Order: sequence, then structure tokens, then C-alpha cells
Amino acid sequence: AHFPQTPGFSGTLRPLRIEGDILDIEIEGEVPPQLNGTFHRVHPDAQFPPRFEDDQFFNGDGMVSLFRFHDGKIDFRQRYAQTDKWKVERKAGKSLFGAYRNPLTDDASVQGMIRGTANTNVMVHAGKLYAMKEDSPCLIMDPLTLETEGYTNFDGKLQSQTFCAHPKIDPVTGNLCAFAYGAKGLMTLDMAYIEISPTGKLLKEIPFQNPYYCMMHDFGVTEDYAVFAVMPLLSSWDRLEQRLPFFGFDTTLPCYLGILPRNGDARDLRWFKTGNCFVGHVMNAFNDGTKVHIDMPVSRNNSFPFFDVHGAPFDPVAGQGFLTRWTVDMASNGDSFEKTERLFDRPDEFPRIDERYATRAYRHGWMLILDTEKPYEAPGGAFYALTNTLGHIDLATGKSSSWWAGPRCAIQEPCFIPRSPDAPEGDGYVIALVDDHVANYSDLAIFDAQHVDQGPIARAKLPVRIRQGLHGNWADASRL
Amino acid sequence: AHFPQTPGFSGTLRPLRIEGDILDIEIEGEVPPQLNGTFHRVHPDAQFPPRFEDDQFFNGDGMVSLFRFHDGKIDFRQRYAQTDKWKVERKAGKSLFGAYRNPLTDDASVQGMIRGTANTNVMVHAGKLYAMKEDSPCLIMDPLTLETEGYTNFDGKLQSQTFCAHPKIDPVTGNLCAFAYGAKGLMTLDMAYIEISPTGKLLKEIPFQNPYYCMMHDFGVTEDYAVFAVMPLLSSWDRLEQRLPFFGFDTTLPCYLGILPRNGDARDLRWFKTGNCFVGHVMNAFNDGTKVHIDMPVSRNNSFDPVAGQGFLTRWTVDMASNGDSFEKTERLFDRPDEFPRIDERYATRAYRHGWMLILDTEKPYEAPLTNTLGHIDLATGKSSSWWAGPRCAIQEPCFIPRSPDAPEGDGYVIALVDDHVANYSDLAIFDAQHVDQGPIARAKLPVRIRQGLHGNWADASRL
Ligand SMILES: [Fe+3]
Ligand SMILES: [Fe+3]
Ligand SMILES: [Mg+2]
Repeated sequence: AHFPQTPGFSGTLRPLRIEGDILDIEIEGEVPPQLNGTFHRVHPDAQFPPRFEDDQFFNGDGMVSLFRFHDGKIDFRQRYAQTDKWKVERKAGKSLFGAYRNPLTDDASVQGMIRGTANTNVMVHAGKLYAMKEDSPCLIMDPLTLETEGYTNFDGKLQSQTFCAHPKIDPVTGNLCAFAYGAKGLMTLDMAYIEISPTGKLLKEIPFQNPYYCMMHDFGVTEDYAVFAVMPLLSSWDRLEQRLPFFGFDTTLPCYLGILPRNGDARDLRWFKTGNCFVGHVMNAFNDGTKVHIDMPVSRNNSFPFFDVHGAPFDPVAGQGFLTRWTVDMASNGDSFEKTERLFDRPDEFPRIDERYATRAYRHGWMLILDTEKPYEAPGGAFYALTNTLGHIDLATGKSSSWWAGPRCAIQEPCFIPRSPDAPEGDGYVIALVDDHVANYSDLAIFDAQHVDQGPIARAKLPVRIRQGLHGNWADASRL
Repeated sequence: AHFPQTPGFSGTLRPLRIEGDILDIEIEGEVPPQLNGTFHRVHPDAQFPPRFEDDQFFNGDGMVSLFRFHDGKIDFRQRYAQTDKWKVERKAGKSLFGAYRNPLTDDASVQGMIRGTANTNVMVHAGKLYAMKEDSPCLIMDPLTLETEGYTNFDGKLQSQTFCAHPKIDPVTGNLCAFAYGAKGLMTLDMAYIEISPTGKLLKEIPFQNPYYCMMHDFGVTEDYAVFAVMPLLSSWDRLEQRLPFFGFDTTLPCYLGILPRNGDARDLRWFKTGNCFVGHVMNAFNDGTKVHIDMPVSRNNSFDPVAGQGFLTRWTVDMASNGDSFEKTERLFDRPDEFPRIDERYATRAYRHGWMLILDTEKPYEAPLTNTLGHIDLATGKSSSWWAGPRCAIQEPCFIPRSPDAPEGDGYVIALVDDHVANYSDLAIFDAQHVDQGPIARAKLPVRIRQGLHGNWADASRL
């Protein structure tokens, strides 16, 4: 009823909190008639006002959106993920859990509960929808009704208390390749590489130890290795008692890259070391023999201003991430990299690939671009987190193109859809939410993947603006 | 999925069509904590693009909104009324029924089906929600889930094929007082005065004939009489054959006022005649002995030419004791163009003085790419006050809530949706009924603009 009038809950970040349905969205243009599948997507949307006036973006309850493609039509369905947190807070009619990653600020009635909001990523696997949040197990939902089944441990087999929100689909085995940090609770170095079969059975859970008490948000998977990028985004329980941000970036410590053979154990894990930097989302990773490549935006400090870290304001220029390839060789001796190479010279994040080529050699990528030289005429919005541009890069040529959403709009994470199962790499479509911050409408815009610069070929016009979310995924109807 | 690019489906009249819920709406100010009940409300919202690009606003599928008040909180729930039309069209994934009230344009697959959209009014009665559209039976829904149960003939008793969307609640008996026109199908002169008990049982269905086939949208109920305003808004099968709009107003025919004793029959009905004009919604009606008063906006032509469409709240007076068919009085009650009148319905059918209305203030700026004013009139003194919503907003039909059961007439709150046509958000504004010029005392802030609707009603939780 009464949300704190902090910027975190006002203007373009106002609460939405509407579950609902639209049958047959209004289309401007023509939805590609062959497309038949689901595009899932999630945003934080605190059900009730927070205990803390300062409660953060990534702490809001997960609101899941479904866009079902079929017969040149798109349907809309949106539901709260009914996490243990969400269920108990609804019964109380108020928020019971506290600050971000801080159980010391929880109400006494919910101590020991799973504090996850399932607000970071949603992906179809094993005929179900996996709703994910780092600090908590995987939440199982129905891909079409968006009903919540409950957290899972994969029939008692998984020991890890947590489950990452950035798994990859092995394009050969169809296995869900995931991982977990803090696998034995907050502030533990216990890690795990996880593979889930196409029918939901836990196949392997390879434990190992991390170099830091740090955040491990994303990782890479190659044909033979799991790739873990370790940054000094450090955590400490002292900070929670002082009521400071759980994570704080240390600009003096180095970064590591851990290569775990997917068929080995912690004994075979080799650590490589490089200079200090901030590592973003992994576009893709792949190995050529013992040569391992991983592509991700690299910046000098935190790239997300909604992500409150401790110490040293928010440097918006030091937070500019550029798509960078890291290369190590398992055949070499020592912990030296072979190569670091900037792949793209514009600040970017939220990278995407033709997922048929995940874990393999590839050339086509899409990304959100921060074009600060463009006007932004929408009052009530952070100019910092303004992804106003969609970009495409041909890594084989370095050529790139982009599209500007205009001065009224932001763009959310894109997603690639192939034109057909055996279409060439990157031949198909890119979809993304384009949010008009003046009229408060959202379009699910459809681009030609190879000509994003020509603007959308179609727009699914929603009569509502979807709150800025995180990650989404496309699944063909055959996966259901 | 491809709606026409006409004005009736673009801009502020864009399709909405979202069913959904919000628990604990954002509140600016304070929702009066005593309030515990429901505000229902409905707008047209075609589920699929129409068969004809010039489809009327009034032809769209009914979308019902629920605002459940409790303990200073308001929850939101919005659902489609699952009429026979809506169900079959969803099955087919496209619009099967054709032009407004024109069965000659329906697809063959739905011929003889009920063409109602239930898009005009929603009112709690006998523990259920009555969803109404003139050309069709009453639709029964659940007041809290907004589930649909189906059309009703009240246990097979009701003979009328139709059921009005403007019933009044008798403040003494608790009966739902309704009527029906075209009761034996389209273009039929058959009429009926209807009463439904507080438990849903049909108590009386009094048939009579209408002076001609015309729109009979609203009517009045007094302590002793039912009051039927007849204007020459005509329709014939011939109009439908030429694919003209169903209704066509005739400037040369007179208007009638038919007074029917509630406990009598068609032989006891008296017709009074007056000059040509266009009649609008009924604020209220009452009788003082044999003198019958009815207050309603009156204009020269359709208000539902902007100058001819200017309707002014007017009182019509006839005397049942008199001989002949002359009125006694016609008196303009308000000098500003107005519509959607409302009263403290605890005084419905009885003498009253407090009314609320929407006012079209043409001297105000509108900065969007129009009811912009909420009014209050004290009929005992002619005094009035109003509130302008600003250059970006419009106001939908208001509705009165008494501060308490024993409160004096007009003592309480007036609620209405206020729509920002630039930011595309809607607020459920709460005013003090006696000081609407002071602006809202509270705003329930929706993260969406509710489409332009029709009629809504308040019901205390005790009625659930
Ligand atoms: Fe992420
Ligand atoms: Fe009406
Ligand atoms: Mg739109």
C-alpha cells in the first residue's frame, strides 16, 4: 500500500506487482509464422513494501513472464514465483525477510528459511521451468501455467544448498550444466559443478574450493571443461553485522580463471591468474584442444549501479564493460594466461548467442549497449542503468551493427531464435522488451538477427510497461 | 492480433484485454479504514479484432473490474465476463459475431446464440454479481472471484429474452427493480417491468407495449410507479439490411413518459407526451402522491454534433391525477453539460437532494495527443461544486459510499477512476462526497490505465 518513495521504488522503477493474462497480444507488423515456443523472463517485484527503505533491486520477489509463440500469435501470462519467502510473507500480509543476503535482518519467524526470490533467471529444462536465484536452491514451476511446485534437490541427490542462475544447455547431451557457490551456506568456499540430465536426474556434483569468499554469478562451459571466473567481489559476515552491502569489490587483489575438466574432480582443477578487473556475464565459452576461451564484458569496477557494493562511490566510467576474450592453455605450465583481447569497443552487457552453439566455437553475439551520447527524455529514471541500444557483433570479422531505441525507451535482455532447426548460425530473430518510459508501455520487439540496425520487424504491443527485469530464455515447443 | 488502426482502437481507446490481480494496491493518502466492501465496474474490451473495422465502442466484450476494500487496503481483480459470445469466440480464436445488434452480420456458426457482451453494468444482488447488457439476459458471476456462472432466467420464471442494465434497488423491500425492451427479440415492441427478490426469485414480470421500437436504456422507479422515458432513437430490420447502424435518431417524433403502477398492469399505464429531445441516464425518480418527478440529462441530439449533444440535468413532472397526456413541468436543474449522474442510493426511488455527475468543461486545456470534471449538486439549493482532474486526465463514472449506515444523505465518499492519458495510469480516487472540490483524499495507484468504462456499483461486505 505504502512503498518507500526512494528512487528504488519510484519513477520507471515503480512497483508493478500485477499477475495476469492477455490472449493474443496486439501485433504491429507480422510475427514470424513458423515460430512455436516459449520466451520466459523474470523481474524483481516486491510483493509488499520492504522492511528497509533501502531494500534493493535484486531483492524483490520474482515475477515471471511467459510469451507463448504460435501461429503468428503471442500470448502473455505473468505470475509471481511462489517461493517459500513469498508464501509466508503473503500469509502475513507484510514483508518478513530483510536486506539483501543478510539473515541477521530477517524477522524471527522466518529464521532458517530459504530466502530466495527466484528473480534472476527462468529456463525450460526437463519439461519444467527452472526459476533460479544464487543464494537458494532451484525453484520448479510449470512452463505454461507458471504455477510453482517448490524448491528441488533432484530427489535428494543434490547436496548443494544453492543453485546458480546461469546454467548452460550442452548442445550434444542436452544436459543442464550448472554450478553453485556458497554450497554449504553463506560465506563458505564450497563450490560444485552440476550436470542435470534431460529428464531431471542429477548426473554429477563435483565439489571444489574457491580462492575467495566471493560472488560467482556466471561461468563458462566448454566441450571438455567448466570455466569459473573468480573476481575479488568479496563478502564478509562483519559487513552484515555492521549492516553494509554484503559484497565489496577489492581493487588490489588479482582475478583467477579455474578450469575444471567436466569428467574429473577437484584434483584436476587448474587455476590461472590475471590482473584485477570486474567480470560480467559470459557470452560463451569453448575449448580448442587444451586451449580454453571465454568471452565476457570486463570492466575496472562494478558495472551495475543498481548493484550496491561497498566503498568507492559508483564510478560510471570504471564500470564500463567491454566484451573481452580470455585464453588459457591446459597444456602449459604455470598460471599465466595466453591472451586477453577486447572484442568490442563499446560499453556492453547482457550478451547472447545462438544457443545451438553454446559451449562450442561461435561467431555471432548480441548485446545491450550503453550509448550515453544519446538523449534520454524520460523523467524518473536512472541515466546509469540505461541500456538504450541493441547490438550485434560478428566475431569472425569484428564487424558490428546496432539499433537505438530512441530517447523515450530502454531495452531489456535480448534473446535469439533460429529461423529453423538447421538454419545457419545466427540466422533467425532477436527478441527483446523495449520499454517506453514516458507512455509506460512495453513492446516485445522482434528483430532480424542479422539486421538489428533496421529496427524491429514486429512489435507485440503490451498495454502495460514491464518492470526492468534480468534474464530470459527461448525454448522451442518441442521442449515441452 | 491485428486490431484496426481506427480511432476507436488507438490512443486512449487502445485495447487493454488484460485479466489479472494486484494484492494491496499502492495507496497515496489514506483509504477510509471503516470501508469494507466491493466496488465493481465494467468496460468494453473486445477479446479479438472485430469482423468490421468500424465496430462500435459499445460492442466490445465486457471486462469486469473488482476493487475490494478492507481495513484501509484495496485489492484489484479484473476478469472477462464469460458470456456465451466470449466463450465460443475464444474457442474459435476470432470474432464470430458481427456488427452492433446486427445478427445479419454474424457468422453462421453462432446464429441464434445470445449476442450479449455484459459490458454495461455490474451490480451485486442476492449474493451474486449481475452483469447486464440490454439485448441479452442477465449474466450471473461470482462477486469475489469474478467467475462466470451463465445467463439466468431466474429458475425458468422470467419470460423476457432481455434484461436492462440500469436496475434500481428498492430501499424498503430490497428488491432488484428492472425492466426489458425488445423482450420477444429484436425490433419487438414488447416491454416488461421486472422485480427480483433479495434472494434472486422473480416476483413480477409485467408486460406492456412500447409506443415504438426504440432504445430503452434507462428508467426510473418511484415508491408507487415505474417510469419509462421514450425517445425516437429508432431501429428497424430495414436499417440492418442496408448495413446501417442499428439506431437512428428521428428529430420529428415526440417523446413519451410512461407511468406504470408497480402493483398494476398494462391497462393501468398512462402515457404522457412532450417535445422531441434526447434523454440520458436517470439520476433518480420519485413520486409525491400522484405527481411523478424524474431527473435526467436532456439534449437535442445524441450525447452518449457536440452542441446538440450537450445534455443538461432536467426534471420532468407529470401528474397521474390529471386528465390527458400533458406534462406539468420541465425544468433544467443544472446549466453545465453533464452525464453519468449518481445519488446516495439509500434515497433511490425517494425524494432526495444530493447528486454527483461528470461534467464536460470545454474551457479547460487537454494536453494529451472528455469528462474532465466531477460535480456535486445540492438540488434543494441549486448550489454546486466541482473538481477538475487536470489537463492530462479524464474521469469515469463516480459512485457514492455512505460514511456509515446511519449517516445523513450524501455524507460519505465518492469514488471514481481518474485516468492519466499521458502516463497511462489509472487511480481509484476517493473524494469526500460533500467536498469534491477539495480533490481526492486518497488515490489507489494502479500500474495500468483502465480503459474507458460504463457503470459500476458499491456494495457493503454485509451483502456478501
Ligand atoms: Fe545475471
Ligand atoms: Fe448506461
Ligand atoms: Mg504497447
